[PDB]
Amino acid sequence: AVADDFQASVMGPLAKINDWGSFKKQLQTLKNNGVYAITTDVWWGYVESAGDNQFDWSYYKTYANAVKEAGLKWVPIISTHKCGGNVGDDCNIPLPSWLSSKGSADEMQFKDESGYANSEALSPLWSGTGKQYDELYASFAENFAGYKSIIPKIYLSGGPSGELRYPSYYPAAGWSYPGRGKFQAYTETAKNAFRTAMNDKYGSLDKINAAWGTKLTSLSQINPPTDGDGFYTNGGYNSAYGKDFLSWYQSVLEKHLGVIGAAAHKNFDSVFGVRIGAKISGLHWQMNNPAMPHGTEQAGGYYDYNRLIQKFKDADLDLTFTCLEMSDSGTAPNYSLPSTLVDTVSSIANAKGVRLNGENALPTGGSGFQKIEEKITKFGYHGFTLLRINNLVNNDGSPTGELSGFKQYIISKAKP
Ligand SMILES: [Ca+2]
Ligand SMILES: [Cl-]
Repeated sequence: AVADDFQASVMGPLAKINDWGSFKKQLQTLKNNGVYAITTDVWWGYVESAGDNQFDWSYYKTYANAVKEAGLKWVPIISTHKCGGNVGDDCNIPLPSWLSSKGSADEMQFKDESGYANSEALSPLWSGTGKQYDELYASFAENFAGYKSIIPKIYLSGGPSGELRYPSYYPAAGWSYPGRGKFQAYTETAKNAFRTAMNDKYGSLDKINAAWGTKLTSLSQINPPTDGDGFYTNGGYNSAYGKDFLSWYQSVLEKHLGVIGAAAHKNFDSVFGVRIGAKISGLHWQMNNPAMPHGTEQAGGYYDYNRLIQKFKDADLDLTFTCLEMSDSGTAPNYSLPSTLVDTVSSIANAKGVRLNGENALPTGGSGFQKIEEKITKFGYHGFTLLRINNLVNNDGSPTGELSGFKQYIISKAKP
C-alpha cells in the first residue's frame, strides 16, 4: 500500500507563465480532481539574475499566490541548474550569468572524456557552490516564510536537470540515446581532486602504485579513465584503480548532497520545518549490456546505490526517484530495465527507512498509470508527482483524456 501520508502532486509547466487566467483554470481543475500540490522549478536564473545576492522573487510570489488561491499546496524545487540554452532546446534558462565572473570556469564546470565543457549546474568541486546555495536558500526562506502553511515539502537540485548526478549524457556533447554517455571528471580541478583524494587515502605516490599495481612516477600521471567505453571490458571496472576512481567519482556527489542538505536544513528547518528532498536520476539504459554493464549509471556517478541512499538517510533528505511508469525491456541495443531499477532503488530506500517519492520520467497515460500504481503500492511511496500539468489539463482548463486514469489509479490512493 502507499504510505499513510501519500498525496498526489503535479509538476507545473516548463515555460514561464504568461497567461495567468489560463494557469488558474488548470489549477482549479487539478484541485477539483483531488490533486494535493503543484511542484515547481524555482529557476536560479530567474531569481538571482541581476547580480550576486540581488534577488527577484516577484514572479514566484505570483505563482505561489495563484496556487494558494486555487486551494492547492506548493512544493518548490530550488532549481540551481540550467534549462536548455542550446539552439533548438525547448527552454533557455541559464545559471545566473554573473557566476562566470566569480570563479574559474575549470573549477565551476564539468568536462567530459573528449574535452566537452558542460555548465548545466555548478560543480560540487567549486569552493563557492555551497556558499551560493546557502545564500539562495536563506533568501528563499526569508521571502517565503509568510507562505509557510502552503509549503508541505521542499526539493533541492543536486545537479543537472534537478538530479544528483554528473552531466554525463548531453545532446550538445554528441550524445544520443541509448549512449552510456561519458565520465565528467576531466577538468583540471576534477583531475587534481582525484589525485589529492588518492594521495590522502594511500599517503604517497608509491603507496598509490602499491594499491593499484601501477608504475607511475608522478601524481600528475594519475588520470580518470582515458577510454570510458571499454572501462568494464579492459579490466578497468574490476581493478583496484577502477574501484578507487568510481568510489571517488560517487563521493563527490555524496559530499555535495551533504553540503546542500545541511544548508537547506539550516535555512528551512526553523522557518518551514518540512521534509526536504532531492532526486536520483533514472539511468535505466545500458543496465544489462554485456560489454558495458551499468555503463550509463556509472558515468552519471552511480557506483553503489546502497552507499548513495545511505547518504540521503545521513543528510536527512527524502528520496525522489523516477521512471515509475516504464516497463522492463532489457533487449539490445537499449539494454533498458527501468522497472527493475525502480525496484532496486526503492527496496534499498525502504530497507534503510528513507522516505520515497516518485515521478514519471516521460509524459504517460493508460498503462503508465497502472505501472506507477504497482510501484507506489509495492514500496510504500509517500508521494507521486506527475510530469506535467498540460498532460492532465489543457490551457483552457479542460481535462485531457488522461486525467480520469490519473485520478482512478493514483489520486485515489490519497486520504483527502
Ligand atoms: Ca549569491
Ligand atoms: Cl525558456
